[PDB]
Amino acid sequence: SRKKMGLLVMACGTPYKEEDIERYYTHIRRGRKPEPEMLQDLKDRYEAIGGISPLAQITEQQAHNLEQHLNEIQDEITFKAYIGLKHIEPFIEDAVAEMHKDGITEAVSIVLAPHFSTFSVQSYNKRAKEEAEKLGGLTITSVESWYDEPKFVTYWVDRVKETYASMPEDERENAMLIVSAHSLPEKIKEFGDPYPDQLHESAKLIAEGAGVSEYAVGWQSEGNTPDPWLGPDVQDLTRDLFEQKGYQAFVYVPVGFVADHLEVLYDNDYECKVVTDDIGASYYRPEMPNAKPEFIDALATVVLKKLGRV
Ligand SMILES: *Cc1c(C)c(=O)n2c(=O)c(C)c(C)n12
Ligand SMILES: [Cl-]
Ligand SMILES: [Cl-]
Ligand SMILES: [Cl-]
Ligand SMILES: [Cu+2]
Ligand SMILES: [Cu+2]
Ligand SMILES: [Cu+2]
Ligand SMILES: [Cu+2]
Ligand SMILES: [Mg+2]
Ligand SMILES: [Mg+2]
Ligand SMILES: [Mg+2]
Repeated sequence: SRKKMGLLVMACGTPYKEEDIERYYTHIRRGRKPEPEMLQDLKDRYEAIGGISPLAQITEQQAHNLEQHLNEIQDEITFKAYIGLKHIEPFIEDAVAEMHKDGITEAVSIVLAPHFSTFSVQSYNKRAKEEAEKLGGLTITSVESWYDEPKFVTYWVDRVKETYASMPEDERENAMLIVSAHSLPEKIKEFGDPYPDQLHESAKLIAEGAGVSEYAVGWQSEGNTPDPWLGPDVQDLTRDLFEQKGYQAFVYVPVGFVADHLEVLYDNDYECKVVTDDIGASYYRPEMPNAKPEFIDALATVVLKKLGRV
């Protein structure tokens, strides 16, 4: 008989249909409903990148593929996946309550974002643990970061190598690699938040494995509050590096994101591409991990290492 464990997979969440945009963004904006022009802009952006519902399905597929792969590659534990989201149902607390109702007493959790921060990962883990404590009789051990898992580094190294090999000769000799994650308010530094250092380490490990000597670290998708957010933003960084040294190709690796999403398909493949098109450079942005088997195997290894079983 195998031990049963819950597998709590946590993520930001996505609207499921266009009519969910209002409530999703109201939640992100801490109760402030977007004005009508912004609502219309957001709908247009989702239409421009091919629609909402495919983006919403990816998290579901990642959690289910991870459950099935973990159950196939070892014989001691039977995992059952539960999805808990920050900004739309099923919420984190809903998922923990469901695990408790179903009779789970032991769970492991992972956030679908490879870098730890106080703003995101630590808050998701704290919310899950506090719900478990309120209900009693259920314990959660939480993955905090996994950007340094070799199988995850290798996913991106191989995609970068393929992109550079695909380039014409003069591009390959005059290209710049930009490695990025979602910006956060700068005030996280008051806590010693390692998020910026972990993004810089991801960039070092990917550029090193791919043999790319010219690379830079940037941030993207900052929200709107009066206090400053981490920078430079990818759009400004691209133009600055072009003005400095005249690169003919820019390769974007938004390593902080794990799936196709508005903040990649729009904030890179539209907003960064506007800049590259303006300066006359080529744009490349390799495939996101999504639910591909190589990435699922990386996540399964993260989980089993956290449990001491590999
Ligand atoms: C929704 C979302 C994703 C995918 C992400 O990485 N982040 C952040 O870092 C914030 C603050 C939010 C919201 N999201
Ligand atoms: Cl934590
Ligand atoms: Cl960890
Ligand atoms: Cl960490
Ligand atoms: Cu499901
Ligand atoms: Cu498998
Ligand atoms: Cu830097
Ligand atoms: Cu965002
Ligand atoms: Mg409709
Ligand atoms: Mg670690
Ligand atoms: Mg923006």
